Amino acid sequence: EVSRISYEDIGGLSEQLGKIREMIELPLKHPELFERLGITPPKGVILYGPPGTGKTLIARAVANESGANFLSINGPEIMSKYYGQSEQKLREIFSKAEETAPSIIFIDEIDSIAPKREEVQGEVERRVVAQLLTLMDGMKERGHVIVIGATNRIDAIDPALRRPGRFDREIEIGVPDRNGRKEILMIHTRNMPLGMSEEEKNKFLEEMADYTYGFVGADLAALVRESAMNALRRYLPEIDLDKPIPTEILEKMVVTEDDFKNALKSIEPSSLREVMVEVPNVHWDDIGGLEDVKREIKETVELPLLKPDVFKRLGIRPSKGFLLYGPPGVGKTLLAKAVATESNANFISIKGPEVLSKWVGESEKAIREIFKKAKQVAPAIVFLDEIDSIAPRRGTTSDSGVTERIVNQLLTSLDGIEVMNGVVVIGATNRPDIMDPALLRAGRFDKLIYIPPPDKEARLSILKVHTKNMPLAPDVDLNDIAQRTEGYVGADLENLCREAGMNAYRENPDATSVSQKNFLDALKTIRPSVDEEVIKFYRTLSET
Amino acid sequence: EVSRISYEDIGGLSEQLGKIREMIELPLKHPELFERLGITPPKGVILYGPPGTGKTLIARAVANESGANFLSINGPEIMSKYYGQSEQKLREIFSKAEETAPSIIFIDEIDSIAPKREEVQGEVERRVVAQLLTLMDGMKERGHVIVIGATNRIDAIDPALRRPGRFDREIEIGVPDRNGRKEILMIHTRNMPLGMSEEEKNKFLEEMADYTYGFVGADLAALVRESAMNALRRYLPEIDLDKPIPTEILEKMVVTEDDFKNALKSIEPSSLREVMVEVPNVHWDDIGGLEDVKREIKETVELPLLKPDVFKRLGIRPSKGFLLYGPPGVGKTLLAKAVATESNANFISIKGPEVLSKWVGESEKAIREIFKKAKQVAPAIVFLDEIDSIAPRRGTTSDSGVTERIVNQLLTSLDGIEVMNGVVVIGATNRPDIMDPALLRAGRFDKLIYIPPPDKEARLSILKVHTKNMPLAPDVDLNDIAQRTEGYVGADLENLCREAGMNAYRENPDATSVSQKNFLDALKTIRPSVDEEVIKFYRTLSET
Repeated sequence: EVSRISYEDIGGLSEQLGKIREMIELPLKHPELFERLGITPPKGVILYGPPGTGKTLIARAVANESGANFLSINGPEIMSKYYGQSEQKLREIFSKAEETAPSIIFIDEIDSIAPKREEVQGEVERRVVAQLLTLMDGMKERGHVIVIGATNRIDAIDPALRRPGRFDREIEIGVPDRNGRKEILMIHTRNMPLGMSEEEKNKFLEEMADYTYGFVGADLAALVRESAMNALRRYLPEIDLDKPIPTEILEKMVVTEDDFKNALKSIEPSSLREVMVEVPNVHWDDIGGLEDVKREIKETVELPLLKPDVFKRLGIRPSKGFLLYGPPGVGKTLLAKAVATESNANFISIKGPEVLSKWVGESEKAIREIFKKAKQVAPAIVFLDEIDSIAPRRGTTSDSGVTERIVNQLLTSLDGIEVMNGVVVIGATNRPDIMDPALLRAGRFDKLIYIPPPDKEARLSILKVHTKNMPLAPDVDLNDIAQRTEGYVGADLENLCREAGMNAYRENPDATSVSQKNFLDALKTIRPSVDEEVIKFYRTLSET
Repeated sequence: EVSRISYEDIGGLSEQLGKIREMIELPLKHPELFERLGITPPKGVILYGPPGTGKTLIARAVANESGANFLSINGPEIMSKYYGQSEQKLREIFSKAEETAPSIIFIDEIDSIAPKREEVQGEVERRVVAQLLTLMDGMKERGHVIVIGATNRIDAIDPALRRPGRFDREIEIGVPDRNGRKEILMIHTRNMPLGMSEEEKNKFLEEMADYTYGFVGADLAALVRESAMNALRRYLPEIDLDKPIPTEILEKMVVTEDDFKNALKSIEPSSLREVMVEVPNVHWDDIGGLEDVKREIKETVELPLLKPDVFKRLGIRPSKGFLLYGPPGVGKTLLAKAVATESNANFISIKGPEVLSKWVGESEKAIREIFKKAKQVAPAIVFLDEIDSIAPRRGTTSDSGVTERIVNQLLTSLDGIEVMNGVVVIGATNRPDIMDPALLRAGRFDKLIYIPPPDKEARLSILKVHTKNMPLAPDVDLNDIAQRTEGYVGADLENLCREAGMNAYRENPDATSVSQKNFLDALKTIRPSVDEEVIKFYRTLSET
């Protein structure tokens, strides 16, 4: 809280923090305990987790949390020195550690001073690696010094340094759990205007946090900053009346729950990566047709996420996803985009061709990175559009690395799912048959959504929706156009209303609202697209 | 160490330790014998294997055991210093050896003091290596100065430092023997009671330790540390109360046998590649269906492991491995994951794509290292999922290095086994045919598991297991539905029970137990997955 950084500061990590406490902090305080009963404590702990998640700050509170002498060193300067003086640098601090013991030897990004064992060829690199190894090895137990370190990759460190000896104790620090978030946000709130005493705010922060899967701890804190920024916009005209600072408003600044609400959206939720790109707005209500599909597609995604509780009351595992398949021109993507807009937990979309061309050696490491990123960011919806494009038949008898690399990896990686993870797969394909049936095997998809072509009646609703923006006239009547064409697909009726305009603009140079005739002419301009031949294909392939 | 490290301190390595003793220690003590009739003794030893595990401890026990003056220097600081004086550092120590001989001149991490043969471009690097070569050559016999040092690179050194007459004796120390484990843990019992001692407990701990196949020396010691930690949790509610520790319970804490057992689960598995794999959770009972497969698969993995003695009575070598193949959607992976959960031996699971982009310098060496580590950590069960994906036929040459790299390495690595390497191959593939037939040869597998699709009778058992969690109504007749459909796979029947719920929640938001009807509607929501055309394909393909 008030402290520079201390136990009372740290929070939300209580399980994980509970590791730290229970591991290094306890002996360090009363040696009497371990002195009486057996074994030596740990000599160090490595903190694994979502990169730099305020990594340092966790260990930064072991600076007032133990009273062991402070002893930060940071990776870059350790290896800098004029050749072979870098090694003696390390040792010099290490000796000063033994001198000042008990001591919090704090070095982070320890990967930097701990590359791979032998998978790096560098002289100096191997010099310091060996040294650090040895700095562990010469050992005096009298080194009642702890060595804390953090890294971006668990195994980045020399596999030797992983041993149950050299950095025996190892700590992974997880992603902020939902219930955990509250604690996190709670500390970050005790520095700015809430709403009042507001038990209601505590509850607001609760449901706020539940409104999303959350963001990283740092990001959560950035949310609070957003609120600040946002509220500062609200006060921007009032405050910006004068160059000197007004003191009248300086406590008559009040930030309230709606600010936060406006920040919750339009703060980048991106836990990580450039992965996730903007999607145009449209809500499930704003998409028309296929009420049945909607009722189920919604209930599959929404139910676990919006109401976990009743789903546990069932006790059945949540569905892992579904495929959308139908004749092209049903604007598969639009259905998809809708689910993503409304979704209370963020959606991740990585378009298929991009991954299949993705250069990272042209490796399947890319497909796997999708899932990797997803797994970390879960609860989440991964979207694969044209899953066919990323996966044909693995029943292909002639295999390239097209198939070997990605298509098979896709399989294994989908199978790769951490079962608890709230990943949901929204697949789409035009021709189901093209993919490998293993993707049409369960575990991947859980429903197979055939998209029937729109009937006249459904056309009526999509049609009404489509001309909703456009200015209609008393002359037009919609149920007429519904009855006019049934053979029209949705993609064409889109263009239909469009084309009506093209016609209409020709008729009257000054704009006028559309007439029956403006539709008629356009009816005869563009063609129907729902072919009974292709429908028969899908109708029969739904037998499969 | 502090309580004098002596031969008896070191333990478990006794077989190996007997080498050290008999090699360097013996002449050094009574040289008069060998002096009268006998060899020129050894003069240097390199300890190859998992690092620091005992490396140091070996030479640390020569420190207080023979009047050979221990003389630690560690590689990093020897070569760091102001140019051309770094080399003379070494020379000084060697000379100081000759004055004070016999002396245990100790430098470890022989790699840092001898990085490469000539491969490094480092001036000083090549300086110190050459010098060290010569420091071996200059030798006076009177300089009986043994040089112990260790490395994780068997060949970092110039071949000269290998060459007999230069570090002539070389001793590799590796994972202990089962009986050896006892010695290690036993020695650690002197530092901490399990309650007092109890020869009965000691014998229990003895077989307890054999209940785990192995750990490395360090890891074994970490196990005991874990116990400590674990037991300190046990006394944690009582301990917190105190600020001045009671003498009343100070070593009247009891580290119960169950504590050890519970540390035994959730202890580091393997010292290296501790990154290893994730975690499954299924228990053998929970594998439903395929009771027959279970009976054979279990006896293949379990037998060698559960009773070695009776298996030697057979005298047949352990089963080479087996492949699982059938129509997909038998959730191959779950069967596999299960066997691995219960098995005492390590599980290794390496998903195909991950490895397949691992071409560490266009180099398969990572797959080779998987097996390498596996070989070291043996007995273990390797699981290869989509073994096809990493092993297409060599009958396809529509590759660059893809096949060459991994498939042939796979081959040579399967061949790489030793009888004592209790690696066991649990294969899984959707389609055998994609695979290189060389892997489908004997030795590269032992059995070929065709998975017969779920029978009605087996559906019942998988079904009971599946609805076990679910609220079950008296309305349902489970044997009815089992007998109702069969073309429906198990993976789908999972979703069947799921969808039943979806139906049920829709009907009543208040969650009542599932009904026959809830299955019926859902029965027709899902469709079969098993297609007899492909089953016949695989059934017949069991011929090839």
